[PDB]
Amino acid sequence: SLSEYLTKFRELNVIIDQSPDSLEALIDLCHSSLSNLSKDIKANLSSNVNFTEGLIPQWKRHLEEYGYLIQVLLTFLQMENLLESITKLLEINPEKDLFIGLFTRPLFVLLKMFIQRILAMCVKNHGQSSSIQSSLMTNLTYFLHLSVFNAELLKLLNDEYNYPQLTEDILKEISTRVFNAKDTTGPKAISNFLIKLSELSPGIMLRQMNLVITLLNNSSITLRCSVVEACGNIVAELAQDPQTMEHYKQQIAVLIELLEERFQDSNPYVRTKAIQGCSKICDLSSKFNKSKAKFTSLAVRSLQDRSSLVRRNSVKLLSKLLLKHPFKAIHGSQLRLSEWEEYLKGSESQLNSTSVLMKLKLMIVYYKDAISFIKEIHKSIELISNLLFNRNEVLESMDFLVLADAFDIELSEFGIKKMLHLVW
Repeated sequence: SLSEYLTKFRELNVIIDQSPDSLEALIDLCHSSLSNLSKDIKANLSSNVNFTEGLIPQWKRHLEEYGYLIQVLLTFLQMENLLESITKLLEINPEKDLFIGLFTRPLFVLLKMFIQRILAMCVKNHGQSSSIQSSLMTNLTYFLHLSVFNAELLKLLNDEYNYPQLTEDILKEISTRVFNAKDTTGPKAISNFLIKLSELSPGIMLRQMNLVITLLNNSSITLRCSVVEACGNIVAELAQDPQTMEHYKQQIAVLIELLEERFQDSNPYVRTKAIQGCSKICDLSSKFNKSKAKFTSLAVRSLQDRSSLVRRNSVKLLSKLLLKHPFKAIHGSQLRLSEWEEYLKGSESQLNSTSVLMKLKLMIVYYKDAISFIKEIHKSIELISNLLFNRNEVLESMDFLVLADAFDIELSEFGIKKMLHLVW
């Protein structure tokens, strides 16, 4: 009577610890040391009959009634024992679909180490990806704190258990499901979940980036912030274990182009989050010649903004790009305009007057990049000097230009004079 039991959803110790009617009476009576001894004896008996292999309907019944009574007891509420028993009965691997559903949904309603193990070991179902996907959807739609837990579970599915089929399936369903902007507390939870999944397991979130394009054009600012932090963490990871993959290279290219596009988005929060993302991905272990060049140009054209926090975030951008500038090949920590101009003029005079030609032309391109960077820093210093003359922007911008002046420039004395004129 599996369907009937699903729809409906002392003297006993003398027979449980030592027929159908007796089993039904015991199940009705059981529906706390006796409960613990019963769960251990049932767990080891199930493990034994599964390791040793007509009699399956009795076990099916017993497990159905026991799961129902355990669900009732847990939704009614000495706790670690029942979690341990659940983990034990989960290792022994239709009615199983409803069984795992009635284990997951009440636990989702109730929702740490044993609970984490329970949530990790209950996804061993095969072919039932639709049910777990639907439960995760209802969790993300109704629950808020379960976002980081689902992120950790997907991470364990990524690296711990190494089951890429379920991970790819869940990622495809997440990237293909429709989203609405009128959701209350929904986009924030989804953004937190995606941020945690990116900072904790960015290896799978990158493979399906060809489909997250529809999520890249989301109207919600929280989703845009989340995907920006996600691609930032992805670029960081791809700089850690370079793997030097070509598909990952073109993914980096397209996401960084989207970042240059979003650098002028119509919201201060998404702009600051993109600023944090490029601040996290600029100081990695790579060259990024054109990447840093376009970073510097788009930071020098947008330094004269209108908001407050975006201005200080761009100042921190300039600070981080100055303290880690690639112009350290010849006489590093020195950006004298005349020192580069004289070398450029000498190279241009030597041009009109094979490997040697390659090396001198690459040095010429390097000097051109250096002089463009120095004219950009000059114009940005001019802009910030005519703009500064909010106390937070005043107190956060001093450390930037003092180290900018530490690198000797032709505007050193004029910059100091402007600083003095500004401080009063």
